[PDB]
Amino acid sequence: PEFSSFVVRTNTCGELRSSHLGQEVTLCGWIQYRRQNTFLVLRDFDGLVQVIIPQDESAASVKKILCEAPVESVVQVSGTVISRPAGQENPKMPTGEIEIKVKTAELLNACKKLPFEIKNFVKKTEALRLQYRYLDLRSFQMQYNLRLRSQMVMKMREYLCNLHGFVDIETPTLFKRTPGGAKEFLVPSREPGKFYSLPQSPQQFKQLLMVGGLDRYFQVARCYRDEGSRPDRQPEFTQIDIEMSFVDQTGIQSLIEGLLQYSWPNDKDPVVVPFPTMTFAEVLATYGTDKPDTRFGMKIIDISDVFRNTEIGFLQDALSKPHGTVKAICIPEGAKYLKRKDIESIRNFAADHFNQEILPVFLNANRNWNSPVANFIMESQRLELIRLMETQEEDVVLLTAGEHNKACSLLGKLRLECADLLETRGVVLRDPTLFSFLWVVDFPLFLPKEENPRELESAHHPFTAPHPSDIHLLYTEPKKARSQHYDLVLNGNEIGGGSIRIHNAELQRYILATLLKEDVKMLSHLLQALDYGAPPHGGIALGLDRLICLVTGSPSIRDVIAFPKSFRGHDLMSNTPDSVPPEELKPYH
Amino acid sequence: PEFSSFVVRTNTCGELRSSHLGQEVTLCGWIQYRRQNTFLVLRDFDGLVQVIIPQDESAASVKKILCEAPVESVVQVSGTVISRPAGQENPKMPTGEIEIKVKTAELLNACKKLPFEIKNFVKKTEALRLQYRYLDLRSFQMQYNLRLRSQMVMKMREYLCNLHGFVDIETPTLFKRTPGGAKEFLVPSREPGKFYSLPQSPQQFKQLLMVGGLDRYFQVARCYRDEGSRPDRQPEFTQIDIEMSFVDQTGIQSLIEGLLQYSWPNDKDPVVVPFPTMTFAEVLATYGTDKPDTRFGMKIIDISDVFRNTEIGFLQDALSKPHGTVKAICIPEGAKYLKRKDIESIRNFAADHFNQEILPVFLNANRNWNSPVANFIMESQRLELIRLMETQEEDVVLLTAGEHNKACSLLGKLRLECADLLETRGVVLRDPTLFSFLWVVDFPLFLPKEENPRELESAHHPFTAPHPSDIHLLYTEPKKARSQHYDLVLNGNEIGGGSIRIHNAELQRYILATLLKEDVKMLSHLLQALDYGAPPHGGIALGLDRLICLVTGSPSIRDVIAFPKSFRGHDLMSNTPDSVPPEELKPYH
Repeated sequence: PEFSSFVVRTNTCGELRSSHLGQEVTLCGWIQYRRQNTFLVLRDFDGLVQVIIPQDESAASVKKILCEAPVESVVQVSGTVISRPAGQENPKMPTGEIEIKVKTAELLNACKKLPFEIKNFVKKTEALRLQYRYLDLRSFQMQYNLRLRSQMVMKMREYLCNLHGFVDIETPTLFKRTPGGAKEFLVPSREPGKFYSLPQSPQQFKQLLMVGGLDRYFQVARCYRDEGSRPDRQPEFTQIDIEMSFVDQTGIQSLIEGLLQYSWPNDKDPVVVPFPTMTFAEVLATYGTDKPDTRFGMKIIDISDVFRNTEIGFLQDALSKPHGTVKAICIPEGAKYLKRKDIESIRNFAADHFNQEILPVFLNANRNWNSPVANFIMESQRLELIRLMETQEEDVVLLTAGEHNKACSLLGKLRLECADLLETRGVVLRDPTLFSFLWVVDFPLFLPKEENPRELESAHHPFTAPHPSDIHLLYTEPKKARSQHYDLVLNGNEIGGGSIRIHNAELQRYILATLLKEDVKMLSHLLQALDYGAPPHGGIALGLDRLICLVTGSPSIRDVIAFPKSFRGHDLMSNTPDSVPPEELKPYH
Repeated sequence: PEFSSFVVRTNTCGELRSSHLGQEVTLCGWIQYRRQNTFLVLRDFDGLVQVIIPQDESAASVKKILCEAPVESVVQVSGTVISRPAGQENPKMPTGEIEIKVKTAELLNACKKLPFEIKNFVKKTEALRLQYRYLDLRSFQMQYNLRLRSQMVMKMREYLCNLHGFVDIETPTLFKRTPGGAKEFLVPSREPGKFYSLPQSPQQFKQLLMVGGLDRYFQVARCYRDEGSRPDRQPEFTQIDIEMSFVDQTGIQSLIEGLLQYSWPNDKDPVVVPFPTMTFAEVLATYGTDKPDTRFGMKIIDISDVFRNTEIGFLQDALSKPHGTVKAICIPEGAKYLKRKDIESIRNFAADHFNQEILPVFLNANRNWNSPVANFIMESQRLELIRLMETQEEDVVLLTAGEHNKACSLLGKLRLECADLLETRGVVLRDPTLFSFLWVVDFPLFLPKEENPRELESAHHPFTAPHPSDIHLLYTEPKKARSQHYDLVLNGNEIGGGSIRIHNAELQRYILATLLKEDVKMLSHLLQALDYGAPPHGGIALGLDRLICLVTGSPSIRDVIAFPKSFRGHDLMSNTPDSVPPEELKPYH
């Protein structure tokens, strides 16, 4: 990396070290702060270095402007690199062993009082940080974020296009509306009555581009969302769209693995070898949501087998319904971390979420000092629950009973409860420092609402290859047939998702037929391409702003975006979306 | 490049060579054509290879489907690589020394009669090629084009982000309208009365991002244009937007040079070391347009000095007006290449373009057999015009007289006439196989119309650093002051352009003041960033579709685009822009 080059400058401010002692250099940057007549600190985007204000008869004309420069202004300074006298060194900053002795200077631009503290990476005000964003970008935070994004994305670009031979293909933005997932933004055309609509994602051209050769396609595409429901999320975001020809699920499953591994920032942590997978059934059961945390490690396990006996009233009626069961989660070290008080909050959480009894069994630590109903369970099944739940010296097992799904959802939310609990007043088991990736496969193909069941709906995408599994459960009993759709989850977030799009229009035809007709208006152009010898093809979308936010550890995805828009568009920096004089509506309608 | 990998396949169809003899391989692809029971040819995106239909008792079930596959369908075929028997070899194709012997097969997808010839890279019907585009993409032409684009662009991405340390920064698309250059597309927002507008180019954020640190910015941005007149080339196109901090003109002048050199496709021709530059004055004078061909070399030169004497009536009145002059161009070898007939077309071209007498002087070859008026000029000034025009054995000089600008424009278009003439019925002096680049600097800062001169206008961009040159010609006599704006021209095209945007709002203020006021509504947010200590900064835009078209030698820029739109939007493949039921206008207005 040449860095500062093709410019009048040498050696960006922060790169100077002892190696540069004695070297003549002319560097330019911003004025951070100074102490009276003695000091100056220049700051580039990179680091910052210390410039000593020359005090002399010959250098007085230089000292003039160097001390006349306002708060943070742009100055070019030329001089020689010298080592800081004696123990003046500042190990806290990289340039700290050296200072720069001015020869000449000049004032590139001045500035007025700026309502921001650039030193501390500002302070948290969204309104102000955004209104002044061109200022805020100077902060080392925005700098680190945007530079990370650029870097990592470009390394992905390398992994795909250079390494594995994809092609960077730009699909058009302004296009026709395909109302499968959600409604789209409209864009009036000069020709009256007819107008384009921004795409939700380049999933339309996903099939076509695969039909047209191009064995490997990839794009970073700007996708747009008009959201009636949540004014919070961005009006536009960025996705890495990947599509491959002649590939199974396991293949692209490895593709994203190698992609994230190669692209991983190298600054913070490595990533891991192939990501553990799981089935929609298995995550929904053993976690309680399809997007679990997984670094947590608090597992839902089924102990019902030891409860066949023990006719205690609670578990009795639980084992009754043919769909009923009794499961549990084990919170580690919770035996003594949480006070005996805040477990009553866990019990109270029953009331919050779909009220159901949760039983705090202490089978080892604080034993007999707790567990009023569970004292019998402890004194009866202790060793067995030690084996099953796999507990430790100080541990506590939350024990619930009811329907499979109901109890799974319960313990699922409740382990999160144990997270946000055990982290305060103690150790935190979930740190934004480390990362856990999990594959979620075998999702349902169809789901019933919002019209009265069943007009169904497409699970995720209208065209999704069903896990072959006789394939016919489609016709026999839909919603009972699964798909090849997959989701990548990173630390409880959906980082990306996709499916194996289905070829051979024969299959497509009737799925669209049960779903609805006259949709053939829209999609006959696509199914046509299906009858033109479309190859088997599948791919995945990767939310970029999401992944980059997650990796930078930012509070919101607006910290990983150059000029984001808070709260239903409305960029706070410039007035927009704004009105406009009527004669500007004239060329359209 | 791993190429075919992460998939069930080995060895993409076209890569197989003698090196692969005996290697077991399973490859999948498209069926191009076959001869009866004997032959098959599979085609990947890459090359194509020859599959021999096995005829046997054990292989009959394979021969069944392999001969049952329709015209062009998708088949996977597994077998062993063998050499073609004896002299069956086909040196015309890369896989031609080998064929592939089937072991097993299967039919991935079939197809119906497709109204296209994929072998010959179709035939020219824009309507059909576009309507069926997902088909047309299979053609080796679209393949080469899109793959070239992806490749080269990605290498530019390397040169900037990897090599010289730029940052890839996505500026928002939906935004507020800044009606400097042209009107923009509008996009209705869920909140009634106020709506966004697509950007013409990320030139807005060009200043801000430079204010905010990020010493080097770059982006490939989708720029949307709406031109009511003249609407031929499509609404959206790709640009490479570059902006640097603390850089002169000469710097980025070298930047784009290194960029194009590093990025040059390597397939066709090298590029050249630093591009020859020229001044707007000099190109307009010695070429006749700011975008000359330069590989051509037919120069406009001023011979008026030898015409002070020689009171011949024609040149007489020409030397009369204080702004009048008599200039000429010399077409080489034209003396005998063109017939004595088609020079009457050059003379007739007077009538076509702003009718003015052009005089075909033959001063050497076919002498005295031509030049009715010019025979005197020849017999008088011959040696002198030999020196001046620098002619050769067989040469002919086109001689015109009139206003400086008028005659310059004339000979400017007329050398192109001599190009398209001398190339047919003879040698072609302009070959796409070679590229010529030229820098055009020192453009005017201001130009008078369309309101009555002078309400002026911004030459190119409102904020453009004037070539310092006392700077004050702004106030004294505007339109007489030049700028630092630059244009890159490649083979008579404007490949890219930009300027050094101006810092220090002091200067900006009055330029915007003379131009117009209440524009401060829009741009006070920008000039604010000018008073916040914006560094000196400058950059350039690079038309991507243009450059890629020019390098691939395509007829139109729609051959370098995945899914282009011909003739005022209207993608021919899908119906768009289209109308839409009234209740879909309801959420907006």
